[PDB]
Amino acid sequence: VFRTRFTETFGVEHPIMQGGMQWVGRAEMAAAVANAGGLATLSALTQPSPEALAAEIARCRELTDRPFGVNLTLLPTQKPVPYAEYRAAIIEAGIRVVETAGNDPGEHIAEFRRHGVKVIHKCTAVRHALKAERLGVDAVSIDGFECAGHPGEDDIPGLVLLPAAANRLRVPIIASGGFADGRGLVAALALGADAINMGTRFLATRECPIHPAVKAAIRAADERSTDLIMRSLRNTARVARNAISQEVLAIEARGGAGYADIAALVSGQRGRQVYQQGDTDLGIWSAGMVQGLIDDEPACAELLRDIVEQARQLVRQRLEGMLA
Ligand SMILES: Cc1cc2nc3c(=O)[nH]c(=O)nc-3n(C[C@H](O)[C@H](O)[C@H](O)COP(=O)(O)O)c2cc1C
Repeated sequence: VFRTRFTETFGVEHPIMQGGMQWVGRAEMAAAVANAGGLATLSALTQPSPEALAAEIARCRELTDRPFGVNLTLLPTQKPVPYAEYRAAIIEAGIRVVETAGNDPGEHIAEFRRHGVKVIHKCTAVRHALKAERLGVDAVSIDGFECAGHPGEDDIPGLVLLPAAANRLRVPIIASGGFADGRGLVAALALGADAINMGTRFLATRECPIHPAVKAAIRAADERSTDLIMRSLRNTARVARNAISQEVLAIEARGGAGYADIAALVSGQRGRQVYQQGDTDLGIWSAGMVQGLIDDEPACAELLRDIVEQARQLVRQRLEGMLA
């Protein structure tokens, strides 16, 4: 339906991407998005070891014959993280595209390029995207203030950040954060982007391998139900509002709050159970404010189909109509 710099550069049918999703980005999710015509990703760090990632990549290929990428998120944890070995695993497996995210991606980006692996780098500010462009990325994913996950500390929504980035970048641009339907796609394209990336919208799909109660919570939540935790630590993260996030905010509000004071609460182990058990209060889990626009649970195939079909109709019906 839509042909853009994104679809041509990455060889996918639709200008829609399913980026990094810790715990969630498993074979089932990626295959579904890949089979749906979009650019999918397996979460590298969701797999406990490089070897596990190799096994997951093979498992995903059993569910889809279409190409898919891998997300390599650069966690700030000072704990043993064999990124190099993970990269090696991703490369050896023949992955053609990788989505990097986090701080100082230089080292990894360069390596992937040396082996013919295209790199999409997700960043939260124009200055970061430029630095990445100078590093040689194939595309930049501009993540706005609306996004689930880490939006950085500038607090600039996509409506402004996107055109500000388009004003300076040359490589393809992927709008990320706050998108869920065709209206968002057109808006993103009009603002200078060539595709949209979504996370929360994919949680609310049939194939997303998470407990049904989590999918139900996204559907019930309005746009005002997310919290920004760890702002006082300059490690801001937008997560689903729950007893846990509210607690960490109370701790930060008290003053003199260190990571060790909340570590147990923001535990990834504790957060991974939300998805497997369905206990939305067990721990911290990522969700964007765009949840307020979501209230259904389609199969990925129809979702992507409907988004581009909705977008096309907005152009030829609504927009062209106003010009007629
Ligand atoms: C459950 C969940 C887990 C996520 N995990 C990661 C991750 O590990 N690394 C990363 O770079 N982004 C991660 N993200 C962010 C998404 O890739 C994307 O940038 C963001 O969801 C866009 O905002 P949206 O939720 O409004 O679509 C996650 C998002 C969700 C909803």
